[PDB]
Amino acid sequence: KREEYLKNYLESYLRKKEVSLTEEEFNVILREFLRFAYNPEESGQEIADTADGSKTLIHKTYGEPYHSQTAGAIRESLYKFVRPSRILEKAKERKVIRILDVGFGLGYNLAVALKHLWEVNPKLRVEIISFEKELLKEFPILPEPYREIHEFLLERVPEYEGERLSLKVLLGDARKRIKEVENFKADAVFHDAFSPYKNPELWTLDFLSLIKERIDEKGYWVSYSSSLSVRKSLLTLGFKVGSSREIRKGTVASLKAPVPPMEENEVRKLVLSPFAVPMRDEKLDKEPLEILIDYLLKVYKIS
Ligand SMILES: C[S@@+](CC[C@H](N)C(=O)[O-])C[C@H]1O[C@@H](n2cnc3c(N)ncnc32)[C@H](O)[C@@H]1O
Repeated sequence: KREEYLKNYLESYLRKKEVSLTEEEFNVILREFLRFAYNPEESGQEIADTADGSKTLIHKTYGEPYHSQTAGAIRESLYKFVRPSRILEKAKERKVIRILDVGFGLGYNLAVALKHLWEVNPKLRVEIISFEKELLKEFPILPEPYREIHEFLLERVPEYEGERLSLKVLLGDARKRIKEVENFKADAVFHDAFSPYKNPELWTLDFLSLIKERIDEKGYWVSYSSSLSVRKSLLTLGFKVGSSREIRKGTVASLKAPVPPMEENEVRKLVLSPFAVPMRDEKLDKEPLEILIDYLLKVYKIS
């Protein structure tokens, strides 16, 4: 049972950590940990419908869709990650576009981007590096008009070099694999992990920093997420942080390019909230549950 496992885990971690808290403090951390954590006992994926008619899977461990059912998967790729990134604009002028892709998933963002990028300029050479700890063998295929392009990408996984296209999806943990990427400054980072409470390793200040080294200054970092913790971390690293919407808003970041701007209530929350904390993996070797626990401890000023 998840509850049982999680409580043990927490109790166990606190002892290792040698933290001291009140009972009230303990109760509260546990209550939130139980509510925000994922399902470590589960694994596998389940097929599901999406509003725009594309398919997605639900990941049983994370308890989340690869893509938002409410938006539709193509629509999310397009409006949360492709457009806001601005690669399509850059494309007409440019001869190369580089994308850093965080979480290969079913390959939707990449496929959606490539269709547009190529429509805009057929001759563009595209460099993609992606990170995927759990590559799949069966993928739901995108409906037309993205089916051709999707299958084309899938054929080329995981390593491909071509006139137009360079692809590397590096299997394993991104935290490990990222250090290998050198001499790459991305035009776009598509940061598409499962949600931060769910998938904590990929949203720490520490990981984001590694991402930072790999982004062109005028490049854009995009995610569906508007997590306060994530935004606060981006600000810490020097990004300009902004919002994208197709109501739930996303985040757009750049070190030096312009970003659309958040809105008054967004700023307020960011200033006001207890939850506007970074999240922390300093060695980058931490267990995901742990990263979450550490966060709750900070948030609740047990620390
Ligand atoms: C939101 S999904 C991917 C959706 C995908 N971007 C798409 O466009 O179709 C999250 C992906 O991140 C991967 N992931 C989660 N944690 C990871 C880690 N530490 N390292 C690498 N990949 C991870 C998951 O296995 C999953 O493939």
